[PDB]
Amino acid sequence: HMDELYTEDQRMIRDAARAFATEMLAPNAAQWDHDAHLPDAIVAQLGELGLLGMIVPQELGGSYTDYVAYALAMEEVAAGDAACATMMSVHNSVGCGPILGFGTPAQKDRWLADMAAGRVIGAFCLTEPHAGSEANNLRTRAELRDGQWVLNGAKQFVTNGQRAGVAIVFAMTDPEAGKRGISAFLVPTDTPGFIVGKPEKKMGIRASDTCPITFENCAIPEDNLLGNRGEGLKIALSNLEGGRIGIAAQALGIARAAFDKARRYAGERVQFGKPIAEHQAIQQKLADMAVQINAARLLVHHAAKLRTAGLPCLSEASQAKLFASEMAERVCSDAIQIHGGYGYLVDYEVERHYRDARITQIYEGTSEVQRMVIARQL
Amino acid sequence: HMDELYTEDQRMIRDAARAFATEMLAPNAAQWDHDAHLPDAIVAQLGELGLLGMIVPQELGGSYTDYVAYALAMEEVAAGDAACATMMSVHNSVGCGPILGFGTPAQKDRWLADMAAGRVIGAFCLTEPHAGSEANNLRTRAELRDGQWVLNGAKQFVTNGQRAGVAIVFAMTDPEAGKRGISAFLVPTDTPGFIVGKPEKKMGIRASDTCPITFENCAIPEDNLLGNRGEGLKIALSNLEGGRIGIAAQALGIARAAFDKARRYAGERVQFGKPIAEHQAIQQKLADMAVQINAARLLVHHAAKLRTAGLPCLSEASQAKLFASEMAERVCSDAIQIHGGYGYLVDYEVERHYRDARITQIYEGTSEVQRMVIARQL
Ligand SMILES: Cc1cc2c(cc1C)N(C[C@H](O)[C@H](O)[C@H](O)COP(=O)(O)OP(=O)(O)OC[C@H]1O[C@@H](n3cnc4c(N)ncnc43)[C@H](O)[C@@H]1O)c1[nH]c(=O)[nH]c(=O)c1N2
Ligand SMILES: Cc1cc2c(cc1C)N(C[C@H](O)[C@H](O)[C@H](O)COP(=O)(O)OP(=O)(O)OC[C@H]1O[C@@H](n3cnc4c(N)ncnc43)[C@H](O)[C@@H]1O)c1[nH]c(=O)[nH]c(=O)c1N2
Repeated sequence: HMDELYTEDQRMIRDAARAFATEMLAPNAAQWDHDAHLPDAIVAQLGELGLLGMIVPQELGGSYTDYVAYALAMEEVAAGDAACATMMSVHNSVGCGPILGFGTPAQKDRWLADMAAGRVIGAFCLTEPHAGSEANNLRTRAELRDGQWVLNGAKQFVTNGQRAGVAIVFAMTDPEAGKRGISAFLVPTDTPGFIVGKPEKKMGIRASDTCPITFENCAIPEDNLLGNRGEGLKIALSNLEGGRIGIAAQALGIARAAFDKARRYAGERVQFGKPIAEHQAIQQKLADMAVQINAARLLVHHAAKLRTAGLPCLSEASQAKLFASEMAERVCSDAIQIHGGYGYLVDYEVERHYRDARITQIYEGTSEVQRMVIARQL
Repeated sequence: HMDELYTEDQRMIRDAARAFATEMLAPNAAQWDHDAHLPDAIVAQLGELGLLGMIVPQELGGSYTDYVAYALAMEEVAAGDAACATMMSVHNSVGCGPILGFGTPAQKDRWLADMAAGRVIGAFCLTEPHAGSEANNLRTRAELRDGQWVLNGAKQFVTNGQRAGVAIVFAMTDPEAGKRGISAFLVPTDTPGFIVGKPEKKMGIRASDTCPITFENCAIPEDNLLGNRGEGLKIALSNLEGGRIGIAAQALGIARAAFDKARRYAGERVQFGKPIAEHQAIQQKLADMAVQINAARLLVHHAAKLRTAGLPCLSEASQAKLFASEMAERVCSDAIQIHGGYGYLVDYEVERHYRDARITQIYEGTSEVQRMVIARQL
């Protein structure tokens, strides 16, 4: 559709991601939604295929080419299964990213290759029960006691919380310094004191494990400090562009899957003597869905090209995320409507798309936060 | 809020419906959604309280006062549990209605009192796998053989399909007459040949049993013809005003429940140093939710007053249904957004409201059909 605008590598990566999604994700997404569980074997396949190392340079064991290819791979994965896309976005951007940005050679050597291959899935632990959008108002603490960082507190909504091998954890080390008193820590998820609760019950992306985690004298070595002491907030904000490009692409992929079901259904479902695709009201909906999907893709790819070249792109990534997420609810709602009563049945799957899409306006910065960011830079 | 505009009876009925919903529906709605099942004991309580006879005159065993009181009772029930509201709307309008409109004295004597008290729940069987919005294109047949109407065919999406004691069933009796060749039948649901399939798996109103029903030489007495032969289509269209007023009120009630959770959450959840109700963006959302809810209520009550006086009100009821259903998705989406990440969790219940609300744009005539009807009468 847009292909002559893509390099051969980008096309190749897009094609491999789609073949994997068509074969391994789309037929099983309904089952995983019902089970609220993603098989470990599927995660391992995303790993083997290089989809969990797309932000890490090849020389360090990853599969980075450019951010356009990542955005393309993410759209295809999301179109197959939204929960896999969540897993993938978080693991790439806020699992690998911070270690790549701020890890020492020893830390990178221990972690990057394994994470990039998906042998070790990463989690990012910043949000707390009382603190989401105001991400700097933290109450989990870390104090250096007996040559160890000892963490105490509680994190909320940890994506990959059960399956993660390592957690990037943000805790207050120097209370009197406020926003400049937070630090980042690498915490093996088998460390005594690292207590993972039951996955939350959610409306959608039900197979993406999302867990509360409690830290009860969670003791790690002194060298598991990530970055400099007090640098925690910078580090927590250092991968917003990749994070938003990824979720924007996830929104795009979910919307697209629902649109593809609706176009198909419309060309086959006859009502009042014609396929319903021929009724003006359906035509109109389909046209609007295509427009919004294409506009979202272009926004995402724009932000991705900027990021590839190391250019400023926070606003552009936040626009993509905002637009893609809000349109995906609309596209998915119309997809349901085009199916009539069948749209509301679990068997027709557009209802799952609608449920999964809705989370994209909330995480990776709420729509309200995206607006603040875009406006503040005008 | 609006109370001085209501009669004392209307207020009394509203108050009793709300007390019942607060006590018996709202605490259990989450459980019934999870079980995809409405207890028989709750249905029987809706019966005892008079909520299942609100369209039938008191002298015939019902509780009819006026349609405003029905609209008020429906909003309160829906605010407690959407699945109960579906059950109630369908039972009142297209269960009792057609027997009241078109039944003989013998048929009314056998059925009305029992249905009005909820001892016998009614189902309405018109839609077929190939025929929804084009409701006159029917293929289930009924042929008078050996002093019996013998029905053969298939109906789709029968609300109350498992729990119904009697079904109003629409079948082709005289093929050569087209739209004027359809007839209506009263079919005890224990009649051999009346084969109820498993409830459908749905995104929401999961506790409202919605079943495919197959008719395999389903044989009933000749006198179970409802109305005159060929009158079936008229009868199927004879309660559209009540049906739409009811679902409009259901949409209204669901939206209102979600709005009430969001206002409450907003006054208690602090973020960036203030209750979030004080942030302009939340204020704006809350204001818009109230406006849409109030406008929907006024549309519903307008249609209800007209119907009470026996005045033409198809357009007005279809406006109410269209507006209330489309706004309810928006109000429920904002309700989720106001809760942030908690909005997506099953425990906070606004996600169930959002799932339940979505069906109101589809059944009781899709939004597209509502628009046709309103436009054709300008
Ligand atoms: C499934 C899932 C997965 C994840 C996460 C959530 C969920 C649901 N998140 C947490 C997520 O980032 C978080 O939910 C959002 O930041 C929103 O914060 P709260 O949930 O605290 O709502 P919060 O209380 O921040 O917001 C409530 C509402 O108020 C609004 N609001 C708040 N402040 C405002 C202001 N100043 N002006 C206007 N409006 C304002 C918001 O827009 C929102 O609509 C996370 N976190 C993490 O650390 N690691 C992870 O892996 C994940 N993953
Ligand atoms: C939970 C539940 C419960 C019930 C029901 C459904 C569900 C999901 N209904 C069936 C319901 O009334 C039905 O789904 C709608 O009439 C829509 O019809 P279809 O599902 O066949 O879609 P249909 O094929 O009619 O429509 C598909 C889409 O095309 C659009 N469309 C169709 N014709 C068009 C035209 N000419 N111009 C523009 N757009 C057009 C529609 O707006 C819709 O968006 C029912 N029925 C019943 O008999 N008894 C019952 O108890 C219930 N209850």
